[PDB]
Amino acid sequence: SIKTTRDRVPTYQYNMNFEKLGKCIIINNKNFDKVTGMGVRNGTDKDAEALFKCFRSLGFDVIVYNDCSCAKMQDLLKKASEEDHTNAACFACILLSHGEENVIYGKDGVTPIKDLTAHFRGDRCKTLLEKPKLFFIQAARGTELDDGIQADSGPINDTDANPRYKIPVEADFLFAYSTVPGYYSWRSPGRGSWFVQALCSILEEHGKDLEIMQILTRVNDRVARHFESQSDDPHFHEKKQIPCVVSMLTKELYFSQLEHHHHHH
Amino acid sequence: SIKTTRDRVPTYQYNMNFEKLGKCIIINNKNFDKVTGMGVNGTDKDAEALFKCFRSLGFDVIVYNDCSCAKMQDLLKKASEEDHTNAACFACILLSHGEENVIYGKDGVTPIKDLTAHFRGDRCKTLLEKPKLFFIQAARGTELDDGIQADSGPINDTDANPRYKIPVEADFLFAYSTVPGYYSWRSPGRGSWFVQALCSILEEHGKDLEIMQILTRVNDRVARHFESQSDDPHFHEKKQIPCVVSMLTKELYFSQLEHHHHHH
Repeated sequence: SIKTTRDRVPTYQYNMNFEKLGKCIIINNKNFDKVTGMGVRNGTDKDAEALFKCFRSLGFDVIVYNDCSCAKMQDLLKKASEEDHTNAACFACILLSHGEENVIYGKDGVTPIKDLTAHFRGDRCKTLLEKPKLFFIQAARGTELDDGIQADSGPINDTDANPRYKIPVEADFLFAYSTVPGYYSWRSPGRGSWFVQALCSILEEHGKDLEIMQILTRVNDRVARHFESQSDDPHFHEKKQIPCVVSMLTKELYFSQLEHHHHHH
Repeated sequence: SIKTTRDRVPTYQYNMNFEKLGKCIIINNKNFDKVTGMGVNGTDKDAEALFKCFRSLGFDVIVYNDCSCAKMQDLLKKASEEDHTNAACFACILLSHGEENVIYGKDGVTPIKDLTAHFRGDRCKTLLEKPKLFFIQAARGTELDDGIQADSGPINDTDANPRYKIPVEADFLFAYSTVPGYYSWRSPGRGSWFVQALCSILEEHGKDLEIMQILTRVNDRVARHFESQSDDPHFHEKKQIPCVVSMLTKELYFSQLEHHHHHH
């Protein structure tokens, strides 16, 4: 049919009618131990700060945790799952650190995303069932030492035997991964990552009128446009990156209910 | 408040003004070589439903059957070698046995990362900035085990990290489904839930809903097949759900943008 706008709409959206939108954990890891070999994540602060203001505006009970250790990160995530979200619309976790294969970097070493998400896997955490659990991740690979002076180094193979490369496809889970780096500066003043900046800019302008997928998509195109334009300075170009969205959502996500938000004096 | 000019067209949709909607390759694998240890039912119904569905959607569908890994890898490549300039988008549906980051051909297994890689921008420039949809139905294969009484039942894994199974590039969209077929006791194949869901929801809203909307509805549709139909905490169907990976940079609508350009 043509031009059809007259119907109840709808039972196709996640229910937001709750005392609170939900909690938003923001793990902002900028400094990693030497035993790690990872460099300082500049701008991660700008990011985190931007994410804080942004998600807070959406109505998230956000808390920022910095330089968390694998044990710490795992700890708080498990604690959050431990809580009662009966009067919450959803949950959101944001990770800002170095990224490898299926794992995020902690203050000390590396911890698999699988674990962080485990705490909510199906059965666990019944108070969040039927509700979205959002994971926004920004974990690019390390900048390394870039060759330079030849030093003494050697990889060691000895762990507590606990491989976790699965990140199970559970319902009502959404992931917005980003491997797009950002540190092409001399003094490294930190101007924030493209992804974060996009995710924030767009979110704090359509986070109340657009559905999650719409936003995330615009963020994608936004970040995309960066690899379609110049990067200044000759022979200084980078390989194209693009955020990734994995959605196991079963409804439309809207950080609103009805009407608009009051901003008038 | 950050920008006040109002330029929303909204030019946030993939331009569908083309001669054709695009090609839709359907690889329907139903029979495999015994060496693969893989079994044969219901896929033909799925293929038929898809072909019809995507056809009425406007696609130019082509159905392949019982393909080898070479053939699967081959035809997909040639396809990226064609000129898609007159096409709005591209679609490929794979129906076969699944394993980790690999899909089964008739004679073996081949990584889906290779099947799709063929359309990466710098390999298929005629589809640059154009949606490349990949719908996949590849549940893990197995034989119906039921006889001697045991204290343990079936066991599986949920290993699925879309990175080594997707060529993370702009305008790529994947809808994986590892849900089996079940009903392998006496009742014939009725088609996978995912496929039926997709087609069904596509018939009714294929030209009025945005792809993610459609796909999300399919997720829920498929998900509802695990309400709470059980008696004792032991004999129950393992809850499963399809996974949607999007690298799309615009909203995808299978219809044509009507008369616009009119705002004050």
